[PDB]
Amino acid sequence: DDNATNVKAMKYLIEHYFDNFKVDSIEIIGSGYDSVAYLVNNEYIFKTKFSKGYAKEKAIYNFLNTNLETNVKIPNIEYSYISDELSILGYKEIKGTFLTPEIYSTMSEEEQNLLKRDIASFLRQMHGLDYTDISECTIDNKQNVLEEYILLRETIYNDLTDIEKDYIESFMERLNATTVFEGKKCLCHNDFSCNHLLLDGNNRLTGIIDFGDSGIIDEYCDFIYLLEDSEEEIGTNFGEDILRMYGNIDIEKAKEYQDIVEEYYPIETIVYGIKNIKQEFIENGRKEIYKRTYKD
Ligand SMILES: Nc1nc2c(ncn2[C@@H]2O[C@H](COP(=O)(O)OP(=O)(O)NP(=O)(O)O)[C@@H](O)[C@H]2O)c(=O)[nH]1
Ligand SMILES: NC[C@H]1O[C@H](O[C@H]2[C@H](O[C@@H]3O[C@H](CO)[C@@H](O)[C@H]3O)[C@@H](O)[C@H](N)C[C@@H]2N)[C@H](N)[C@@H](O)[C@@H]1O
Ligand SMILES: [Cl-]
Ligand SMILES: [Mg+2]
Ligand SMILES: [Mg+2]
Repeated sequence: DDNATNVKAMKYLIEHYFDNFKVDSIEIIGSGYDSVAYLVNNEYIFKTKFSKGYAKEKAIYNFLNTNLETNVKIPNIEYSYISDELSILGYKEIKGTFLTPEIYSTMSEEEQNLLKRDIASFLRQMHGLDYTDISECTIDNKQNVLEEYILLRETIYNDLTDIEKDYIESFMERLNATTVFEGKKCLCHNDFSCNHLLLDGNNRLTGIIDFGDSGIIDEYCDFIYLLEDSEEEIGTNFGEDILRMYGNIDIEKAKEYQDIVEEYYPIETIVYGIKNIKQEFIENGRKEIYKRTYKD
């Protein structure tokens, strides 16, 4: 019994904290580096974490369920337990199939267009919300990076190689010269990748999950994965078309914003390692810097 034990513990905690909730079945459906999500009674999702723990995400679902006008479904929190050492959010599973590159490639041109229009429409509607009632949830990525650079300088920066230092400094120089943080701010999903997008039986967008990183931030943020060229995402043209449908936005700046975030990735990974005292992340990030430096 490996997998069997985690599930038992979480079944115990769910029943203990949610007085009249009976767990008849429970399985792991996903996990991050510091969280685990479970499917319970083939009906409920329970996102859990042993903290930095789930209060903001819940506030955002509550704000969005009150204010969004859309047929696209999002989580609606029925159960929550939030404490310093433990957080749990429960909601009814949104039913559907996650969008993937393989699926997209089987769709007709028209089906692809309609999906793109759906996404644009959802983003336009969310970005247009008056965010006053969630004003607390502001995120300044540039300032966050500066603070993370300071933490590097205070911890391991001096032990890095010249090549690692150069990569970091060359990123900081670019950050200082860019104008992409100076545009429209709005409420963004802020992790808007196709593993969070659900399709219904006609390949239309039916739901969106994981607003855990959402906040008032640069409008460009919600396009960075839609613009990404990788195995996990659909491709740059997909993001471009969505941008054109969404309208009133500088595409070249959206791409610059995406490229800068991408350049930061290995540094983000290093910083996560430092803050969470996980050496393997520090090592992975540094190695990634070498791989990027040597790519022709
Ligand atoms: N079909 C379906 N799957 C969901 C739903 N909610 C969660 N999941 C599944 O559970 C996984 C984990 O959920 P998610 O919100 O993305 O959280 P996380 O990124 O792992 N954790 P965190 O946001 O704390 O870093 C998703 O990849 C998906 O497999 C839902 O409503 N419907
Ligand atoms: N799983 C490996 C992939 O990681 C990154 O992309 C994923 C992404 O990871 C972030 O990407 C940023 C750098 O672009 C960072 O902030 C990451 O945290 C994740 O947050 C999204 N929900 C899904 C994205 N596909 C990379 N962009 C991509 O090139 C790479 O293939
Ligand atoms: Cl290391
Ligand atoms: Mg997720
Ligand atoms: Mg998340």
